[PDB]
Amino acid sequence: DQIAELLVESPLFSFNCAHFIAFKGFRCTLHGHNYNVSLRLRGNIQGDGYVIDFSILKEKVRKVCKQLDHHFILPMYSDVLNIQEVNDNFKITCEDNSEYSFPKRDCVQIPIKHSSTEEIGLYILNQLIEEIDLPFLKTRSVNYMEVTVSESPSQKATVHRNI
Amino acid sequence: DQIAELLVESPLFSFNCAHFIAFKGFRCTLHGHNYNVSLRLRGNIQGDGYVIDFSILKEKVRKVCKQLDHHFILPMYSDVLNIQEVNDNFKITCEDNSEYSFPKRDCVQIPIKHSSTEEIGLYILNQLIEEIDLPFLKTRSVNYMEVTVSESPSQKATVHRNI
Amino acid sequence: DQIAELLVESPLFSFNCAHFIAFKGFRCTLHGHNYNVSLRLRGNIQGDGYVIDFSILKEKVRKVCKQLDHHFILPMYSDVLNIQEVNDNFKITCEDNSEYSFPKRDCVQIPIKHSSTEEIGLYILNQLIEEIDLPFLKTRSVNYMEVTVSESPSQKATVHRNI
Amino acid sequence: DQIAELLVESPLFSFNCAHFIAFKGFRCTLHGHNYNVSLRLRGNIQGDGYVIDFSILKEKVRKVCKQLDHHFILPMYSDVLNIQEVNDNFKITCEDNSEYSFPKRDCVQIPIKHSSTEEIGLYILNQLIEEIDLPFLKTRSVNYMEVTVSESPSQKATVHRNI
Amino acid sequence: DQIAELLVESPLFSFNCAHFIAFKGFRCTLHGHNYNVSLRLRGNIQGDGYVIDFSILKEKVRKVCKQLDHHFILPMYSDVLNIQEVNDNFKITCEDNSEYSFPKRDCVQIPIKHSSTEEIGLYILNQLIEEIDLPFLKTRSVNYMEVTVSESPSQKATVHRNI
Amino acid sequence: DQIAELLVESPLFSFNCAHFIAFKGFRCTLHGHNYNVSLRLRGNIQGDGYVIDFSILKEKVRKVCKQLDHHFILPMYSDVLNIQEVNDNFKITCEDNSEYSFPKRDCVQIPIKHSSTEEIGLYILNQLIEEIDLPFLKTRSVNYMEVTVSESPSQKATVHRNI
Ligand SMILES: Nc1nc2nccnc2c(=O)[nH]1
Ligand SMILES: Nc1nc2nccnc2c(=O)[nH]1
Ligand SMILES: Nc1nc2nccnc2c(=O)[nH]1
Ligand SMILES: Nc1nc2nccnc2c(=O)[nH]1
Ligand SMILES: Nc1nc2nccnc2c(=O)[nH]1
Ligand SMILES: Nc1nc2nccnc2c(=O)[nH]1
Ligand SMILES: [Zn+2]
Ligand SMILES: [Zn+2]
Ligand SMILES: [Zn+2]
Ligand SMILES: [Zn+2]
Ligand SMILES: [Zn+2]
Ligand SMILES: [Zn+2]
Repeated sequence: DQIAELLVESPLFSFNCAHFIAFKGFRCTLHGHNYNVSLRLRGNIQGDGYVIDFSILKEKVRKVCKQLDHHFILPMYSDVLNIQEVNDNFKITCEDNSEYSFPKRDCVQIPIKHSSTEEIGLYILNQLIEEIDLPFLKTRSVNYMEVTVSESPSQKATVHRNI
Repeated sequence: DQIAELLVESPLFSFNCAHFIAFKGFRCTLHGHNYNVSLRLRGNIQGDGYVIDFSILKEKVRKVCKQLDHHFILPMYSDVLNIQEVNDNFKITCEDNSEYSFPKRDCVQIPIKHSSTEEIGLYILNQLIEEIDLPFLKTRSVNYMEVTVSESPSQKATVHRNI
Repeated sequence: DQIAELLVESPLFSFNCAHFIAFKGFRCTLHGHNYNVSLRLRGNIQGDGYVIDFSILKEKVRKVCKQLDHHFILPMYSDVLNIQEVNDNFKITCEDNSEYSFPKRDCVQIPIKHSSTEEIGLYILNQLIEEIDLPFLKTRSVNYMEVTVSESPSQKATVHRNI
Repeated sequence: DQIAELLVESPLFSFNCAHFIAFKGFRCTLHGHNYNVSLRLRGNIQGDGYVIDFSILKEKVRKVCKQLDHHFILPMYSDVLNIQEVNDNFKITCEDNSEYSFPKRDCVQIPIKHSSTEEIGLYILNQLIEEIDLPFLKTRSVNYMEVTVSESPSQKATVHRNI
Repeated sequence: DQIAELLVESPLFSFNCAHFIAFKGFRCTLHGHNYNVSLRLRGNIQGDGYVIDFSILKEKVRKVCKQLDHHFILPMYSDVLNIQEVNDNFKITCEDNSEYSFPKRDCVQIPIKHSSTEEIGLYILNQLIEEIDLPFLKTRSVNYMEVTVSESPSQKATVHRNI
Repeated sequence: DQIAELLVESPLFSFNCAHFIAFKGFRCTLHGHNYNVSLRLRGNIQGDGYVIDFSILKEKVRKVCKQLDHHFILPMYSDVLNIQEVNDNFKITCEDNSEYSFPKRDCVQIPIKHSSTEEIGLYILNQLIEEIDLPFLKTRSVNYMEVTVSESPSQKATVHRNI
């Protein structure tokens, strides 16, 4: 067989989100980004001439991005935020006693500790593998999946999993 | 004399901000963008060989961007937001009764009606002309100033003023 | 009022097509391109804070592109091609007696003389104005529409209409 | 010694071709692309200060691209196309009985099964190594050659060989 | 008739040159740039379907660039440089008594006062019109020629002539 | 733990320098480039949610670039240049007896043999590790550092060190 590595990357694989960084002894102000996601994978070229169809990769990256897009990204497991449910809002209180409140529907609660590029990348990697489907990946011989997330064109984090 | 048109554009001329769109009968969710600003100008080439030094354009675009960067962009003159001062926060209430609250220091209050690309462009154009200095522009023979603001690589608004 | 100029441009505004150039005393070989379309317009900023919503521009550029995408572009009005209907194919004969045949369904017949970037740009401009809708443009105060078509990143043609 | 990895990539390393995808139970329509080729290699920095001269890499990528450019890409080993020689044309018949005919001189017959990005990448990799010359590569200490082919900016396949 | 505007722009339209800025009361250090040139023109679409063939524009931009490429750019008409011919070198003395010497063959003497982007743009515009040929432009109905020169991706000057 | 790989890359990580290539039996003319530097690193995501803060990477890449920027790059260890100190200049004599002279302050003397992209990359890699600080990198768990240097957008060299 012949190994090939596929890359899909596009201005469409975007989610335009608000967030703020907080960790021990530090809190940044609320702001936002046009995050962008690329996906790279490795498998053998199949009898149909593809490792896996690009169209499916594009469909599923778009799907995951679309869930995050146009929301405030809210970590679930942060040790430095107090996240309160107040009526139909999340009220967030930082260690410096700064306070924020957002409609719950404007927020996407993600099982991460920090809304950093790195942790968001790991989350997306796990979601992309679920959406494309792990058994389906293995039928295509895919053995490696890698996600790059950029928070702006100049700063990216890349994570992978051997499958 | 010889007319020349200068363009300065860069990933540095950025402000990474949160905002949300609201106008009559419409409210989007809180989200964010890596806004980018380019500046174009026209004047005659001076005896020193420049219309105006690129370094000054870069310094001042960076300065204006830096004031907006890492904040929630809050319009001052919106007819569809109720903006309340609560302790050290701005509490914002929309026509659909959605409610937000942010530390005032996380917000940049801008004399616009909507945090649209177009209105933000007009605001930046006016600020850039103040920062570079209008009399200084006229000493360099500059007669045209134009700002492009992008909210993402695929959507830009451009405004100008004849001076 | 305040004039603003909007630009929408994206790798999505694409149509990946085959074509070949033929004009008097010249015929190139069959080949293809990832054509890309940008749209620029001018109007006044409306009470909602937009000249016109970017989402509608993106929707309609995508629509026009999608009709052309994945087809052979066939001119209707060429003076140097003999275009024959043979069963469910178009058979095309050039002045040098070169012959081609394609399934009609693989072809998009366009009311142009040459599949040049310039003529394709004029065709798209006319189609985009129909799709977005001319009366709707005038309600938004749009007075200028301009299309750029690229046949590769290094060669573009731009056409406009005052409306 | 010191390992270095060289990358050459450029809008010039292009071939603007028509093709169509066909494999069992599937046929797309005729269309085209601005394919782009990048080359990456690894060797030790030589006493002249280069792993290998960039100019030679650029010359040979251009050469291989130029053979494919402005042609229909025709696979030789497809199990789902019937490729007939008719006078000075290739007549191609698909499993759904769709029929195409092209002048042979407009076609480039390539020893692949599918005109997919992956198979085209393997073909180019093999050709680039022949053109630059394998013994010449080994005199420069090059031990790794890798080709990326893009069919559009958003979809790429990458193949390599250890030499 | 139909007006169209053509743009050609490419990483190939490059000249990698050394220069330094000097004007009254100012001298920068010797350094260099990958200058890039784009050309924009306006004419009517001709009976062959082109305003003018892109290939000719590309050929001639490459030609002009190639004359400047890999040289020190030496102004002829500077009021602040003393340019001496010493054996087979140019010895250049600045107002601060700084001194440089280069082989004449490493230098390209250009009829400008300052090696600024603006003056280099005017020079290239004049050369491009000579190379493509003014009478030939008028046979194609071209009435406007415009050159953009960038000294780096973030700083460009644009000059034009109505013809 | 979770491995992540960070990339920082930007038009700001630039140094606009003059240089010329000389090695045995070869000398190019004086010219220049907008060199660009990217940095890639690998470590584990720390309890603060970062492998290492992007801001520190950006600060230090800028610092190293800034030392080289706006100078002639002068190798220290070339076997084919005769480098003489003459008053406040370096006079450089090549094997073909070509002669150059530059103010010492316009030159940056770098401990390399050739001003090639590869050797400049190794030098920058070593400097970046010193500037960010090796012990500080190891506190962040960083185990891999990699620098890419481009002399123009189309030609790059990449070097790394396991730490
Ligand atoms: N490593 C890293 N650094 C950062 N610095 C500032 C903002 N975000 C980030 C981020 O998400 N990751
Ligand atoms: N015209 C325009 N349209 C938009 N659509 C969605 C979000 N923002 C915008 C915006 O800022 N301007
Ligand atoms: N002006 C122009 N020139 C061209 N040259 C070659 C191929 N296509 C074209 C084209 O579409 N337009
Ligand atoms: N993997 C892969 N997928 C594709 N999907 C559509 C068209 N071409 C392709 C192609 O060439 N490769
Ligand atoms: N306007 C202008 N400004 C500059 N600043 C620094 C270096 N070059 C330039 C230049 O060429 N033009
Ligand atoms: N490999 C390599 N080749 C080159 N060719 C020309 C100029 N510089 C270079 C260079 O710096 N590296
Ligand atoms: Zn952020
Ligand atoms: Zn928005
Ligand atoms: Zn073509
Ligand atoms: Zn295709
Ligand atoms: Zn310079
Ligand atoms: Zn060089």
